[PDB]
Amino acid sequence: GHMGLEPYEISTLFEQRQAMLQSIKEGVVAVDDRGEVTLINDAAQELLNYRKSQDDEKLSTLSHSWSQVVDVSEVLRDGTPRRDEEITIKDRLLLINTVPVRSNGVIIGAISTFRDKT
Repeated sequence: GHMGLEPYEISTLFEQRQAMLQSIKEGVVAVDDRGEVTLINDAAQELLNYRKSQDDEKLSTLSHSWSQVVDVSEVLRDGTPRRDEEITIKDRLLLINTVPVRSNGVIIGAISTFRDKT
């Protein structure tokens, strides 16, 4: 039950360091309007780390097509968040969604969210 944990006091940020360090880190890629993947972030390249031209392309695949696609575009059109989906190949829920950067009005461009374990 309760044996002894002195560090538990001084180590108040410790528990936060593990939580804050966690974060999302679901790849940072920007797609002009559609899924135009021709620009990768310096941080996004660190994840994969292979080539400078290859990292540019070879992305956006699990977008999932539907009838009422216009309903999806509404998410990016307006500065509104997005929900994630669980398409898990092996206990690794995959959520491919396009969210728009926060702003105070008109917003252009869209970000591509991808979850790949490698």
